[PDB]
Amino acid sequence: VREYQKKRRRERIFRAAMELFRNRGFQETTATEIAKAAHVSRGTFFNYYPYKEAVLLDYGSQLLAGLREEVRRLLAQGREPVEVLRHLFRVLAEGTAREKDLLLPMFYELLNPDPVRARAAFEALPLGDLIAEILKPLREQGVLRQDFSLERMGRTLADLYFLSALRWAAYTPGRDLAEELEKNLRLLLEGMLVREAPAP
Amino acid sequence: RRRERIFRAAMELFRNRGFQETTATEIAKAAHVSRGTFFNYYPYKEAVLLDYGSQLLAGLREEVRRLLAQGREPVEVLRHLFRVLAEGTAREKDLLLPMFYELLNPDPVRARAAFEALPLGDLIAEILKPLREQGVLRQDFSLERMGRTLADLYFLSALRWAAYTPGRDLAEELEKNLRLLLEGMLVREAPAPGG
Ligand SMILES: CCCCCCCCCCCC(=O)SCCNC(=O)CCNC(=O)[C@H](O)C(C)(C)COP(=O)(O)OP(=O)(O)OC[C@H]1O[C@@H](n2cnc3c(N)ncnc32)[C@H](O)[C@@H]1OP(=O)(O)O
Ligand SMILES: CCCCCCCCCCCC(=O)O
Repeated sequence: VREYQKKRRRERIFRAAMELFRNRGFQETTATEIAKAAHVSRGTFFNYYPYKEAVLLDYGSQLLAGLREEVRRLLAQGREPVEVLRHLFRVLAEGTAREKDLLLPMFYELLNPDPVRARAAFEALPLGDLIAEILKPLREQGVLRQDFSLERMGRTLADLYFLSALRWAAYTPGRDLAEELEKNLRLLLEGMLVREAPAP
Repeated sequence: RRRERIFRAAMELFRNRGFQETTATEIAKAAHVSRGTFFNYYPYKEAVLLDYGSQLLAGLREEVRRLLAQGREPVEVLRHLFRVLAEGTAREKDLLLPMFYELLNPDPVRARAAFEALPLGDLIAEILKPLREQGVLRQDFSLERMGRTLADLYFLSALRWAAYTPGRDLAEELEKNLRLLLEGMLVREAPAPGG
């Protein structure tokens, strides 16, 4: 019973924090307000979430898990891997824009000077590995290079998504993020060098 | 000579005591100027790093334009540029890290100033020009845009390397960025390629 009670307590604290972050802002909301809203002590809030960003990482992990189900579902349905890739970035751009105010402070956590926290953020948001799953079928199809691992190429594309999304959210939210992510995808997938146009 | 005296004094304190630990007050004293005078030249400490970075880039720019002039192949010049960047980043990691972080300073005004002081993307675009003229680069993206994307990959790689994982071979990491962005992840196995 204690296990269930702890999971329930963590979820209530999580819900309480997300609502406050949404309604009043992430930076403006304190651990004491979250604790009060979830009916726990300030000390208990920290036992579950050592720092406020850990709450956002939990949300990000949830978002990524949904994207993982979606990607696996599409591949299983027989969608072309490249189209699944384009779709993923399209939805990533759309979702990032919808949740901009919550995701921005989350993105900075991946740049935390403290390496333990940067690593924690990285492990909670493994987009690189999800991309690698889409590249896999391409490698088996013989159209993907094999001098670099799937994980390394996936990591690279995810790193680009990260920098584009962060700069978009922090400095140029008026620009078209979907267009920017499509640019990253095309450039890394096809390269800057021209390719063969098939016969009509 | 005050701008140069301040820069020199600041770099020496950073060298001997550390960038984070050094204060404007100490730099001013070491350069024999008031704190007020120091700020006219450098509004904030990281601006000294931008000046340093801008100078390193100017050096690379000379070397690059020079090699192209003497007929070196564009791709080879690009390969050279990144070998140089990897080596330099490794040698000056402690001072370059806070500079890299200033590039993502939440304050848009500061982020912009940093970007404009360190235009690596524009230099890469200069190197791509001969390739554009040969007609072998896609035209749905400008040279500046593609060059800036390759510079972004250098930034991401260098920041990770310097802040979290210096055990990686940074030179190979940058060659990987170059290979992937130039050639793409998709194979190039046309039995009859162009050229
Ligand atoms: C909806 C919102 C979405 C939101 C989606 C958000 C996406 C964000 C994406 C990331 C954005 C950024 O990180 S921006 C960059 C700045 N931030 C960061 O880097 C985050 C913090 N970074 C780190 O903690 C580190 O750099 C890591 C964890 C990323 C990687 O470090 P690491 O694993 O020690 O080192 P790495 O170079 O990866 O691996 C070294 C060798 O170990 C090998 N190796 C592989 N597996 C293992 C293993 N099980 N056990 C031992 N070794 C292994 C690797 O193949 C490699 O071999 P070999 O081939 O080398 O010989
Ligand atoms: C020898 C070290 C030279 C360091 C040059 C740093 C250039 C950083 C460019 C960052 C571009 C960007 O992604 O905004």
